[PDB]
Amino acid sequence: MEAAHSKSTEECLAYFGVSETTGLTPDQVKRHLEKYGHNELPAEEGKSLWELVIEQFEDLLVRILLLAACISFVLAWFEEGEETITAFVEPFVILLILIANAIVGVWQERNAENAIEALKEYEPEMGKVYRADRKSVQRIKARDIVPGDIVEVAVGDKVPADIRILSIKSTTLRVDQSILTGESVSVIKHTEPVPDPRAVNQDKKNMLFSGTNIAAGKALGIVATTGVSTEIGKIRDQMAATEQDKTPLQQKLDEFGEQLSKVISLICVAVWLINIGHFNDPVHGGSWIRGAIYYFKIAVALAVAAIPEGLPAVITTCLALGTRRMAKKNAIVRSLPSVETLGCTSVICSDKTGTLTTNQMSVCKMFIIDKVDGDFCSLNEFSITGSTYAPEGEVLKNDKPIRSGQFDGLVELATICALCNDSSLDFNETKGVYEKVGEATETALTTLVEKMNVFNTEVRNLSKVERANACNSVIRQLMKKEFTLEFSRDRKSMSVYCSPAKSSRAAVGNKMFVKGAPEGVIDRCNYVRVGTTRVPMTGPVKEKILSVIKEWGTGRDTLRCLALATRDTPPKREEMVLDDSSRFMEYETDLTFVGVVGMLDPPRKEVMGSIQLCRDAGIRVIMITGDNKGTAIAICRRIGIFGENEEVADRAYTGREFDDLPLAEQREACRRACCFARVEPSHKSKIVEYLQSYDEITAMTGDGVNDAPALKKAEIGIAMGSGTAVAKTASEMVLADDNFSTIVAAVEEGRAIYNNMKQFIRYLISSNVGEVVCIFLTAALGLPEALIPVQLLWVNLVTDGLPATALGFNPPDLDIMDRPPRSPKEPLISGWLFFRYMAIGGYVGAATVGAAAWWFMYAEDGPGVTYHQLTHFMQCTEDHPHFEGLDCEIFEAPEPMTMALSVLVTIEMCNALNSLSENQSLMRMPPWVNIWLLGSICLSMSLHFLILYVDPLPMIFKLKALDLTQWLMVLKISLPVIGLDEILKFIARNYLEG
Ligand SMILES: C/C=C(/C)C(=O)O[C@H]1C(C)=C2[C@H]([C@@H]1OC(=O)CCCCCCC)[C@@](C)(OC(C)=O)C[C@H](OC(=O)CCC)[C@@]1(O)[C@H]2OC(=O)[C@@]1(C)O
Ligand SMILES: Nc1ncnc2c1ncn2[C@@H]1O[C@H](COP(=O)(O)OP(=O)(O)O)[C@@H](O)[C@H]1O
Ligand SMILES: [Mg+2]
Ligand SMILES: [Mg+2]
Ligand code: NA
Repeated sequence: MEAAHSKSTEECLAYFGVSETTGLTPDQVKRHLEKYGHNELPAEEGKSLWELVIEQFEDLLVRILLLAACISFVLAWFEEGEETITAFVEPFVILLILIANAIVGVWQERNAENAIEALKEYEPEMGKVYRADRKSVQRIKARDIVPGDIVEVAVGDKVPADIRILSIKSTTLRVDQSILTGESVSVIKHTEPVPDPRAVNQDKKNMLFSGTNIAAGKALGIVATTGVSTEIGKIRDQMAATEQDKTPLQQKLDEFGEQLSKVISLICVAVWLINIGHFNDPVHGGSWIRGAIYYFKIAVALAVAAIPEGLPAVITTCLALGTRRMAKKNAIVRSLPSVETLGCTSVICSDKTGTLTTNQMSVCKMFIIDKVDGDFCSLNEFSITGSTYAPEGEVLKNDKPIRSGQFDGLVELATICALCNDSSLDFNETKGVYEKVGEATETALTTLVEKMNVFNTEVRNLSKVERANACNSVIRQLMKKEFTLEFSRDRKSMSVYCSPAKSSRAAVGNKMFVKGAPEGVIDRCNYVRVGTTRVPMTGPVKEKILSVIKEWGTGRDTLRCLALATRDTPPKREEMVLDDSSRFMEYETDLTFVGVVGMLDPPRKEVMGSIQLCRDAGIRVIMITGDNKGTAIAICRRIGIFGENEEVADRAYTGREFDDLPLAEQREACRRACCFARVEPSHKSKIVEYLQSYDEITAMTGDGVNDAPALKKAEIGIAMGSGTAVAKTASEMVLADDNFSTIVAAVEEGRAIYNNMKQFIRYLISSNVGEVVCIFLTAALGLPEALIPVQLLWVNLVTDGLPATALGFNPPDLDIMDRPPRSPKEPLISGWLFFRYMAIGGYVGAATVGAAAWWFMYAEDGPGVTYHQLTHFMQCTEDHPHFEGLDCEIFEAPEPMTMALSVLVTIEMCNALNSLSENQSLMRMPPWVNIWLLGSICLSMSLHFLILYVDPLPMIFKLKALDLTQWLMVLKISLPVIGLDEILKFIARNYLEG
């Protein structure tokens, strides 16, 4: 049944053809249970083992290495019996890495808390219904409830389904709907219809929602919807956002593999075209059946050369290091690839209650009468400090401490607040903090009484647990509450009838203490207290009282105001019909006005500053709350989102106002407006979606289950440490200390981490460019293998792996947080940097091939044809007497390759220092800036010589020690790489853009 809230009780009963006195018959239940299903939220799954594994091998790059490793495995078996003992090294090293980087990928995904599981914790196991079977209520399984049955809820129950209220048995029904609105203030329900078909949850005061709980009262209703069709069901469906979207950096890495997989094949085509005269001459060695082993050889070397095999490892290591750094700042990260994204954040959406605020009602202002003289009426106003339920804070007057006890009026004020109260304070020794017991707006009064300590009761020695209600207990020892005239909607006030508990206060006699909506209470007052005296209520006194109350309730204050009063001469206990609330207004007449208290859910201390720091970094902050527009806007001004007098006509909307706008306007409002109130959970995700529609990196901060959808939809969901489990499980980060400042620190961390990643990524990929150039030269020029896949993997995994990791340790800039968010589509390298790295690559591709060709010609260890006939080295065994005159196994010597590898390694160790800064010379920024980089290079060279000396290695790597003359050659062709890059920088740092 849709729109049950807009229908009358009769119509809802008629809709299901059920009687409120009997309920559904077993046949109806069976029927409805077949049509509507069971009243439960469906669990989730899909993490199929034979699926999450296939995903690890879904990347275009990992597939190329998968194929390559296989092709390399076939060439290992179909290998000569020369030394096929260590030929499968390469095929296994690759397969090892793949299954390694793949098994880890399943680890981060298998280990994931389900937000749905946490949400289902709000679904009660049992429910109470009235069926045709019995006349007495039946306590059955909540999941067995169905649309149409008559349900009963009472204090403490967790609402079992979305229900249309039929009849309230208590004076009022109090409901805590915080899971849908984020507010803990209990809402007063009624049974009248709510006309508006587009009404929001907070407007549906005649409905009870599944997952919510009853704070007080008892009522009967009819189930309208169950399962996924409920409000918490909408939250659940939204949480089912399985479609995983990749971050900007991840997107940049995917396009890289795209073009890479193209260039690879493109080069493979070039090679198959450069060798035109291959099968043109009578060749018998190159079998058409078995001869393509030449291409399946280079095809492998090419892939291994282009793919930065070690990149995915250095990224995770860098992110892991960053994650620990943030945890140090009380920022627990649940998603590693989030650290980077947070730094790209341009818009931070934020919940208010419990996130921006403490979610702890606090009385911050109060007043009593000061003087009365005809038309003149002055007041004694005080402010109160503290933003929590803890009895910590002072009462000030003119920003100066005072003793509440000194003012008689305050003594009565406190007495009313202590007695006309149904809540209390409790110290949670486990969590080490004071918590409320009962309603928030009532506990604020309790807490208030503890701060005022009107009787100057000694509380220093007392402990936490004892301090919690020390002053309130003092007043209860003086005046006893005999009974309560519970609050009722028709009167909007409540009172307690009390009498002295000691003959020492006999003069007070019977008194009724009243509190409530100001207007009604004040109208029922005929007197006003002035100290311990009392004078009549006059027009001037009344207007003075109301005028101040009006200011407190709608300006920079916008406080929730309560008027406090006491009937000095109440009726006889026997003249009061206590079971008929409709009589209570009359008993609360002829009152004496005592004072007013003003309270609010206060912003956290570090929020205002945090907002400003965000703004400096070009980061906008938008409030999205389930609370009302008025207080939402007031808080925006308090924390700086809006200026003190800024016009907010079109910069603030309620959920209903927002939906009223056309889809087009809705989209733009999200860019201009900074405040959305009276919102439903779907509104928050909707606005986040709109922001993202403009390709903005948006974050969401929240604490309630009503923030879940939005926390999920956002690129970075940030949850409060003291928030709900649902919010935490749906977020990428958790602020363990609920300190908003941590968000700014996390953003900075994210920008600093990215700048370094942007470096070692360029360093690594730059290296792969040279490696591919080499393979291309030593293939087109028909020269002998200068480098083999086994050699390349070691370079891209260890040799450069360490230096890359060390680059992630570069010191961050100073103006990092003083600059605007970087565009998400910003390319890691293009323009001048493209050409700049286009050259460095060409160089490396020549320094390696040349270092190999050098040994085969001008070296003093194996001279060759100084006429480049080294190209036809292949035709040495076929026609030896041609132009040889030496062993043919010379074109496989370890000397030439070792020469090339030492050039590559040395060039990279030097190109690492070139990576310490983009456009800054190593002189303007010395290498010793990053002690880790230096220590990194040393660990690399040592591991390099390790492969040239430890006998069991040179064999598998096909390498061989070098002379002091050999090495000199390397340092002569590598070292100049620093000069080249140092020059390219100048070309831009002093011309292009510098
Ligand atoms: C790994 C090694 C190589 C040689 C490779 O093919 O990388 C190219 C490539 C795919 C791109 C290029 C490389 O292009 C060339 O070097 C041109 C062809 C020369 C080959 C001649 C044969 C000897 C990157 C690497 O390098 C240079 C030096 O220009 C820069 C950049 O990459 C990035 O922004 C990095 C993203 C992680 C990309 O143009 C990128 O394509 C894109 O879509 C981008 C936007 O990504
Ligand atoms: N326990 C209480 N005792 C005295 N007054 C109360 C109590 N609870 C609420 N009130 C008052 O009655 C008002 C509640 O009106 P109501 O129609 O239920 O909802 P709303 O807050 O949306 O106006 C409050 O603004 C408050 O001043
Ligand atoms: Mg109301
Ligand atoms: Mg909240
Ligand atoms: Na998210």
